Amino acid sequence: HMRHRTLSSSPALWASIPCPRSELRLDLVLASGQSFRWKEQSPAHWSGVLADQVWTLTQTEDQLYCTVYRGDDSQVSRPTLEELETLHKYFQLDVSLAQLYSHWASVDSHFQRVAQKFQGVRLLRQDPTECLFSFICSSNNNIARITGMVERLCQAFGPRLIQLDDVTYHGFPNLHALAGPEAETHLRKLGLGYRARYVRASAKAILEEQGGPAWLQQLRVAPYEEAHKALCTLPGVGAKVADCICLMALDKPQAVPVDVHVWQIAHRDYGWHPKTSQAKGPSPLANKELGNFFRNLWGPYAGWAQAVLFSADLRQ
Ligand SMILES: Nc1cccc2c1[nH]c(=O)n2C1CCN(C(=O)Nc2ccc(I)cc2)CC1
Ligand code: NI
Repeated sequence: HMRHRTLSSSPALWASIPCPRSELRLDLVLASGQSFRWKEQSPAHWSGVLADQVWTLTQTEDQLYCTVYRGDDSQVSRPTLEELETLHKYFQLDVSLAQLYSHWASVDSHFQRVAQKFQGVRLLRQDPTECLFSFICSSNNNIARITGMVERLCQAFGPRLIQLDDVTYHGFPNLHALAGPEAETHLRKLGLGYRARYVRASAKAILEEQGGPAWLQQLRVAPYEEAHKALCTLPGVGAKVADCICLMALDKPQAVPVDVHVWQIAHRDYGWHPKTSQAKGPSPLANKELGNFFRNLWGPYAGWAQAVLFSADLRQ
């Protein structure tokens, strides 16, 4: 019934934020394996759900145009002031990425090369619950398959928001919905495989063993290492997933998620080998060392630097 907006179709319903193309490139951020809930439904127009609302986003060289759909039978309108703050906090636009790029570039000749082509790759500030279960789905997986699992999971367990064209939009489920006695069998049917068990188990564990979503907010204000250790107690959450969550939803910019992907980049592009550890391949000790290598090199925003390289390694 209702349709996806463009800036040509319905220009009245949009609103802008002053945002240069060097501070943010939507096409390099919204599909770089941070969030799996954004799609280019028409050229230059990314649509996705954030906090029980759908948005479409597009941009010029110096402005970020955005528009909101409220879903329930309401009078359609432009984004409000508070809704623009949500979007401003989502992209973390307070932090100057240009100054960070040059700071990382000053000690990293490799980054300097990559930073020519790949500007405006920033870290999203995601909801902790959405980020946790999305990255439980990420193990031994690719962006396409992960995007499917999360889409189907939200349709099955999450509250419906709105339909635009054929695409039906659902908010991320609360933890109680994922923790129920049928959730594993349903999630296995939806294609998650072994990951189905960890999704149910972690939902159940955060509720009973940690006391619901308030715990994740406690980890936002806890120090990096306390949070990482706490998350590692959850079913299907190891060092790499714990770090993905720390970096992307618990405001820990120094967190460097380490698995085979940065291993390849570290070795091929930095000549890195584990010195202190004996074994030449990946291991818990070696992965930890590689995280410290990048923090030591880039500084306390080391995770954001990693995203730039990842975003470059995904584009050919
Ligand atoms: N070649 C390559 C290189 C890096 C990621 C890749 C690939 N290929 C691929 O399918 N992915 C996925 C892998 C799992 N994943 C991910 O790790 N996202 C994530 C983690 C940390 C940060 I900083 C930023 C993104 C979701 C994206
Ligand atoms: Ni070598």
